[PDB]
Amino acid sequence: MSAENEIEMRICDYLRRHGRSTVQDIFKELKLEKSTVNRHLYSLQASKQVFKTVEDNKRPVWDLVE
Repeated sequence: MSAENEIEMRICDYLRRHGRSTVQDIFKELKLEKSTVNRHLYSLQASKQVFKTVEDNKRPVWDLVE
């Protein structure tokens, strides 16, 4: 269990429990670094596991593809 897979799996599971979330909610409830979470969000987006939604006067939120 790669520690980078552990962070992505912890992240996916955060989104399962709470639904689409900002990078802020995520890194602070997983007690992780914002730059850590951001890294693995784009990694997970690349491997098509999470996806990002943007909106006017709103923060981007991530949720699970599947």
